[PDB]
Amino acid sequence: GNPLVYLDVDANGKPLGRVVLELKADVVPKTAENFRALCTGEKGFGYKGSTFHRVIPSFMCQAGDFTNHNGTGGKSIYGSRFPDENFTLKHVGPGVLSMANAGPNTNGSQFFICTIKTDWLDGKHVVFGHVIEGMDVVKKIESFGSKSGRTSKKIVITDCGQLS
Ligand SMILES: Nc1ccc(S(=O)(=O)NC(=O)c2ccccc2)cc1
Ligand SMILES: Nc1ccc(S(=O)(=O)NC(=O)c2ccccc2)cc1
Repeated sequence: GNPLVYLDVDANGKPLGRVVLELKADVVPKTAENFRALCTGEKGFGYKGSTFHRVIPSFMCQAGDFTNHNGTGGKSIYGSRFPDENFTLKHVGPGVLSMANAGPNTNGSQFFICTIKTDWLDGKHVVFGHVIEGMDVVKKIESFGSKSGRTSKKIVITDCGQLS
């Protein structure tokens, strides 16, 4: 079946717990596979040790820039960027996992977890999964954001990987 992966998250060195994500490989196999491999680190790089660098309350929590840690970087397992696979899954509500980008066909490694329905992103960001467990952790992360996106605590993915 579809992969289950996890992110274990600290805030200022205090563990918040685990976010478990189901990746919709049946709908977006290429996008799901990229994220899965970045969680395991099996290509020699990935999310372990990186941060949630931009968090906006009542919107989303963004992470995945494991090279520049500021929204400019990241890379996929395929190359620096890869195309939008499809827009079949929609930004339906809290817990949606979707690709951050810099316009059409600029997927790398950055992603966001929604804390609300974000319908205006439909057709612009590739949705590829959703939170299975740990929305409480996501709400903690969200609470350390601000309108500007600046975080008020250092939010670190201390560990990540694949469960099944
Ligand atoms: N990942 C991601 C996707 C889209 C955008 S955005 O279009 O530049 N800003 C908002 O969508 C928004 C909505 C509510 C409050 C603040 C910002 C930003 C990050
Ligand atoms: N790096 C990067 C990240 C996101 C984007 S975007 O979402 O396609 N456009 C804007 O964010 C934006 C905001 C205000 C004015 C003009 C554009 C583009 C590049």
